[PDB]
Amino acid sequence: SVLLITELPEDGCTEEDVRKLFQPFGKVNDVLIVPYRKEAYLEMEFKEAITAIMKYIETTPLTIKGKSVKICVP
Repeated sequence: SVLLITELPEDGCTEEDVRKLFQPFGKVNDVLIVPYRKEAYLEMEFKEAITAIMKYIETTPLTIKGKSVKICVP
């Protein structure tokens, strides 16, 4: 349901940023951003987009502003 991405760009993280990157995978409702730790929390609508994100990362890392970020599960 909920994903965590860490190691965000030191300058260039918005709630809209994270949405744009992950929208092609599913319906994103709530996105929560805390810049103090350079991380954010996306709340995915269905559990199937989660397996879709994860199976994609085993070959190509997701990149925002050119920096690849690290995705973490509960």
